[PDB]
Amino acid sequence: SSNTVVVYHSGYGHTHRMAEAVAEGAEATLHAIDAEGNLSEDGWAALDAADAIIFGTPTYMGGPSWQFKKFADASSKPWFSAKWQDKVFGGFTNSASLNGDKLNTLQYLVLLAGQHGGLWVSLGYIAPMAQSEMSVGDLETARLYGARVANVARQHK
Amino acid sequence: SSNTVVVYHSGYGHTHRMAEAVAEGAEATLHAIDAEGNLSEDGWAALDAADAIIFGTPTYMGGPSWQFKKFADASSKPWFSAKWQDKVFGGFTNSASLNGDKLNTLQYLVLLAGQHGGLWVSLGYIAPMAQSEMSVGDLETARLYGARVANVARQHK
Amino acid sequence: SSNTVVVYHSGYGHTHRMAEAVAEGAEATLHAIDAEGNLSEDGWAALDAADAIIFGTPTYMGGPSWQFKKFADASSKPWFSAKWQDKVFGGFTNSASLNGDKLNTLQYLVLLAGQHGGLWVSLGYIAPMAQSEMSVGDLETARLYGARVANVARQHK
Amino acid sequence: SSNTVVVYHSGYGHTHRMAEAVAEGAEATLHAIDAEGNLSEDGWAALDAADAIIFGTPTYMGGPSWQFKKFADASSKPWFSAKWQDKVFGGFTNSASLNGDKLNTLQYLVLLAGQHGGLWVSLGYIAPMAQSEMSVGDLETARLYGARVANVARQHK
Repeated sequence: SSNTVVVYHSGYGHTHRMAEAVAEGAEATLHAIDAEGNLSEDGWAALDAADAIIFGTPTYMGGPSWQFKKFADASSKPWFSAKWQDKVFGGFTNSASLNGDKLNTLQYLVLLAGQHGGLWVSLGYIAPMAQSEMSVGDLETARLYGARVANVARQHK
Repeated sequence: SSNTVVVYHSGYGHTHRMAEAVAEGAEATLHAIDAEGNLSEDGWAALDAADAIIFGTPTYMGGPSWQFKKFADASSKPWFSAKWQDKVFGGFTNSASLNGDKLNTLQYLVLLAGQHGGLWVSLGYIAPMAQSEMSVGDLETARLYGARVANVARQHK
Repeated sequence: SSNTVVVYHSGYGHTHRMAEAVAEGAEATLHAIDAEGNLSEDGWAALDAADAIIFGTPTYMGGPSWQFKKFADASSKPWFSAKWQDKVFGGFTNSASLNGDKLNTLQYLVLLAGQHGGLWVSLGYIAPMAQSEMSVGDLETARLYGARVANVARQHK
Repeated sequence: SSNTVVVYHSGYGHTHRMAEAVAEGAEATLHAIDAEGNLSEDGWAALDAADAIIFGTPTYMGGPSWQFKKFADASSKPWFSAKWQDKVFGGFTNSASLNGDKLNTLQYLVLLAGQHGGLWVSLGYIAPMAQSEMSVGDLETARLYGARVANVARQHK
């Protein structure tokens, strides 16, 4: 039965709450990219051992936080050895404004998953996005999503 | 064992060759959106009965052909009844120029799959894109991709 | 003093109201892509004679309506002769749901303008998007935008 | 007569050569985001005093380098006071592979410009992209682009 990892950055702690919600649904372990865009070696090992990787980031100035992208750039290492090929991926984001820009962040997360040769799990539209504490409605859709990713990861392990 | 459908539009017949290649890899049936953006009732029934749906379209003026989008718009019908929820999706495109714009077409295809609540299969980056007859290199990567989608569709049926 | 054209498709008539609003701000003439994705020869002549072209379309299944894209595809003709090079462009969209997808439609409109070698006028974020009659708040931001495009088109004629 | 600033990040120095080329065409000053995503106070002052801002970044793992995005995120400061409203913007990118992903980087640069309420100058498609020293063909198209941005910035000052 599946091992899902939620790897996320929070600037301000709203994407932290959404990650807890997704972790709860997927019964995932949580790994935090720090304020400097760094993940511990425990995080990276967990990602290489996961059946599913769910990416979390704020949308800031129209895209994923620089801290998330620094982590994405550093996944060039697992990418060159195809360590994450065929894993199940999902994502989430949350900002203070328009789902406008949030779709851009989600679309990057899909590209990052594709670059790694993974399978992308859509919301059961592309992935959860949310307004910025946070409404229970958003936390609930987030939690359902995490359960939906774990589910695919089980079927597809 | 899985039923994959390749549903595609070709303006000029280069995306037709790429579809045959993907169909060969997935051992799929082929269904053509006509020059007016119409799919037969046989096509639509096949899509509702498929384990995997692979979308094919030219990239023209920076996006999917109008004929493909007319078909996408008409999939609002299966979308309202969630007929394609949890199906496995992939895509492909081909134009006469820059993979520039082709990524935009592929990204639409991912959105269309997400809108339907499907799972997206990346190239084993997001999906095959090709230059515009067509090189064997592109046809081969296309065929491998179709085999890779069928494979996921089998595991995940 | 500048000639702005608003060229738009409305499925259902909500993007028609938004176009009237943008036309009012820019003091533009209005040209409608019909239900079949066709523009009159009067429309096409007006576009070739405009200092500014503002594109209007619904967001449907995650992108511009097929009728808008059919028109975009047909602008391949003015594109091959570079008829619209250096013109000032803007856009707008409106749907029944998430500004999620609406950003995708706006981003296509930017690509279409770029393909034509035009200059893109942002909202004074990328262009107006709106919920779907329609709120006065949205109509007002739309009208301000049309005045802002005409303004650039005057400066930059 | 116009003041254009080229503000760029280079990982590896290929986007540095492209920036020199754009600077040459626009007769711009050059300002480098360092390896840590930091711009000097001289850079930021230059950006606030520019008639045109041209953004330069590598495409890495499917998007702008983390160092570029850290700079973009830090432009939240000029953004809150609308310091860059109505400025003329352009962009460029260069990677070792598919113009696939490069369009995504360019599209972010357009969003960043829009967020700031600027005008976007397309290649006279959206902006220059290039393969990765670098071919003279790419450097030349880049230089022409920088001249084309300065030109708009003069007209539109």
